[PDB]
Amino acid sequence: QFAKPEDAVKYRQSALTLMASHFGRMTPVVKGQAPYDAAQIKANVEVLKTLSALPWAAFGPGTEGGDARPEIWSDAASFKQKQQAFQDNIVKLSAAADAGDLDKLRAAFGDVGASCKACHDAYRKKK
Amino acid sequence: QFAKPEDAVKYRQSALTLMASHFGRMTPVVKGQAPYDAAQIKANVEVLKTLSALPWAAFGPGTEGGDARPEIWSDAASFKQKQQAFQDNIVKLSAAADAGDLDKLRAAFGDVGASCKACHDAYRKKK
Ligand code: HEC
Ligand code: HEC
Repeated sequence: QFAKPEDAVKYRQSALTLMASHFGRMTPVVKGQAPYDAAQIKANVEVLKTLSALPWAAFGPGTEGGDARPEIWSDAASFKQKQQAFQDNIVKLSAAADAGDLDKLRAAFGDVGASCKACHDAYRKKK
Repeated sequence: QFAKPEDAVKYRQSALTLMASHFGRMTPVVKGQAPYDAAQIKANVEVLKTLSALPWAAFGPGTEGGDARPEIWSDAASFKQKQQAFQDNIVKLSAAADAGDLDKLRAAFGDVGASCKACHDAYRKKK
């Protein structure tokens, strides 16, 4: 869906920015600094589920650019494993949110965040 | 969910960029220049449905910035009507996509695009 590589870059950056807002806005809830409304979090995690599937199709071959390491492209199976571990962690977060369980939510949230960081450290250029 | 107004601006710009990609990527299909796969379009419109609900909460009071006209804020009921007409046009597009009907899809797509343009012309600063 991208006319030029720059368009894929802009899409994935926007997707990741959203995904990041929908993940990070739950930090006060997971920490107890904001109240836990199970329905609110269920709905937000559904949004996050949708968003978390979107970035990956915008790293199609030859779309080097942005802060993406070339290592994404030449190690496709392995990048795919990082992506797929992250979404299976998102599945677990959805299960916790759907269950309405703050303890399970906190644990699952931590696992997701670790998976964000794992891909970051391997595949996101240093600033 | 935004620490500063700039964060709301960046969120809504990213949301709108996505929404725009998920809408615009269907143009070749609606024009017949690309094949029509009813399941593909159903799935894409579902993504668009999710995305099309997201920008509006990131124009919360005092979040003037970006290309948003101040007119969004002082005319809240009316901006809300433009937003709500646009999503009711998205509901119609979902119905067309779920029906698997290229004629209904084309008509509904045109209506959505008109609603994008209506809000654009009223509420998006001139470049
Ligand atoms: C888990 C919920 C997260 C969160 C919070 C973020 N990511 Fe990543 N990310 C990855 C790569 C390769 C990039 C660079 C993309 C490019 O510039 O071409 C990024 C970038 C980001 C950003 C910045 C986006 C921007 O506006 O420029 C942010 C805020 C971000 N990420 C947050 C790679 C991955 C992954 C590889 C499989 C995974 C998993 C994640 N990111 C997960 C997350
Ligand atoms: C219907 C599917 C669309 C499409 C394709 C786009 N919009 Fe809009 N839009 C609105 C406002 C106020 C802005 C400015 C936001 C800001 O800068 O603070 C925008 C911006 C955009 C963009 C640019 C985003 C960016 O990356 O900077 C794009 C690509 C875009 N729009 C496409 C306002 C509205 C509406 C008011 C109710 C509606 C409806 C739409 N936009 C619909 C669409």
